[PDB]
Amino acid sequence: KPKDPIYVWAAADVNLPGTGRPNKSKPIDDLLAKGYDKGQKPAAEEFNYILNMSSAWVNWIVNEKFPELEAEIARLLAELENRINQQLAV
Amino acid sequence: KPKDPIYVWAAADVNLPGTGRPNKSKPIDDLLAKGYDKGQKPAAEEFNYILNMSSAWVNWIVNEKFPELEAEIARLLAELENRINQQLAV
Amino acid sequence: KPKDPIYVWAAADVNLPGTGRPNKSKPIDDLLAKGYDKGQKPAAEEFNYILNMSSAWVNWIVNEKFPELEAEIARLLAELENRINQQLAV
Repeated sequence: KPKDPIYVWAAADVNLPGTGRPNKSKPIDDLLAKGYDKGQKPAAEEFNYILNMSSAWVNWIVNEKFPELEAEIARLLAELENRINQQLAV
Repeated sequence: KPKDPIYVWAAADVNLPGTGRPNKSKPIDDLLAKGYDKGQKPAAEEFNYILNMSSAWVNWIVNEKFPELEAEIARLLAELENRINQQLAV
Repeated sequence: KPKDPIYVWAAADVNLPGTGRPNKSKPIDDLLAKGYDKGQKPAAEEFNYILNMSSAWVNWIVNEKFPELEAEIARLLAELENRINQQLAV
């Protein structure tokens, strides 16, 4: 298992001092469809955005989705048992 | 939760005029184990391949495995309840 | 489903051949909150560390966490069915 907590990249949403523009931006769809080439060069915004999206979704999967799915699993069984046992007592 | 739909990097596979090669190529396992070092500058194919990996698999997890899993658990609970219902009916 | 058998990037933990420092290092939270700015010089250490984190956390979820949850669901359903079966037999 992974040994360390999962940090987000460029978590904050602020204007960078060097640029004065938001630290993250969506890459243009055309670039997503194909990616970089020899001559083409990466921009800071897209670079930060990709890693930020990856880390944020990893958080949402690990620390959010599984815990609540487990809680729902337990709750479903508890409610089913209650419903059945009511009739059984009847 | 994050407010952007998961976009798979380099989803399409095509030849790039700059390289003439497929947009994604598998890094040699030596590099996978090792990684980069100062002075190295990545080849576009490996970069695209890695990002496509990390994005496509998160997309799969979010949009295929879970929507399947909640439906499956719900159906399992419903079928167990149904069976107990036929058992009670008599 | 993705065709890629995901692999861990920089899975080996050794010092760099040209630099005595390790091949991976956690970026300072200062950078994690902001992201690379104009004119910054990315180091292979941070790139390798983040890719390692992402890849390891993806494959852990894919290969371990889901089979565990499925086995737990199956066992819970079987035991729950058995309880009511026994009680209705009584």
